[PDB]
Amino acid sequence: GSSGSSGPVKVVVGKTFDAIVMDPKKDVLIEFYAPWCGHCKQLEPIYTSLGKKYKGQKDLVIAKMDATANDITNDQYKVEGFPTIYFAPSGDKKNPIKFEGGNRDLEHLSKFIDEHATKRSRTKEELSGPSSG
Repeated sequence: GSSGSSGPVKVVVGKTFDAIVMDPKKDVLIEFYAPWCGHCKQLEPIYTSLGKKYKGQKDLVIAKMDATANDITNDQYKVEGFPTIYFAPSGDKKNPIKFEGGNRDLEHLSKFIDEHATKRSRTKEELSGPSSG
């Protein structure tokens, strides 16, 4: 349990990344934002609600980190363009899930979490997409 001082979205660092973002106790959604990017600005608010709202979920904590400052020791997590969201499922983290839909909003983002979520609601994963990556 961690309260939000200046926002609902939990902030993680390199020293608390492999501990939080890589917490096998619960699925943590890490979103690499850039303090020098515009897209992140329009998403700033979009993500805020996405967290404060998902705060009432099961073993789920929508956090974020500044890949620009913190170096992602991992290798599976790559930040080519911001914003960049990654869902780390408690257990199968080794395989990160980048939000790939087209429209980054509070309506689409939620549709990506509920699916890749900890199987909370009645929903399956039937996608005939690529494997590698």
